[PDB]
Amino acid sequence: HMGASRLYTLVLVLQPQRVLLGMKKRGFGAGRWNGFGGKVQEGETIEDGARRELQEESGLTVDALHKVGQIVFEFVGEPELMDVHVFCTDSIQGTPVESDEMRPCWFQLDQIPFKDMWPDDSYWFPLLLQKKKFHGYFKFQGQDTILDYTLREVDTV
Ligand SMILES: COc1nc(N)nc2c1ncn2[C@H]1C[C@H](O)[C@@H](COP(=O)(O)O)O1
Repeated sequence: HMGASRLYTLVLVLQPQRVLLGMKKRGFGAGRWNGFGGKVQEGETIEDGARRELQEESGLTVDALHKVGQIVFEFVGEPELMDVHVFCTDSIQGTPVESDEMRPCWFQLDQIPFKDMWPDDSYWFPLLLQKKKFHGYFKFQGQDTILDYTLREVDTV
């Protein structure tokens, strides 16, 4: 996937029988449940950015984040690809609380609200839930339509 890309993070708190999602309240993807995350800033590592965004959006801190995936997004007409680094943790510190950006809620693993999530999630979530590492690519036309996609399992994220 050639071209300048912009680094983002996505963090899924995934425990044995539940997963934490945030309802995005403003900005990009508002009105959909997602993992926690954002742009990676100058002067922080990708993992530092993931932690930062988890704290900003949910108040939670974490001992260890694990790399579980990479998803590259093309938005038709937008020059930069989005290079999203996906992370998982089971253990968390604190109780999740609402932020300006996100309203947190736990979901049982058989009640994941896919119809109110970004449409790409239904493709790669099953791999996340199976503990399989993956590389994904999705080309979107606007916010609702996937024109192209690829998805595979990887041994190294
Ligand atoms: C298009 O399909 C997509 N599907 C999913 N599941 N997540 C996506 C996504 N596009 C972007 N993100 C994620 C990355 C970031 O966590 C956040 C954006 O950063 P903020 O604008 O909220 O600061 O949204």
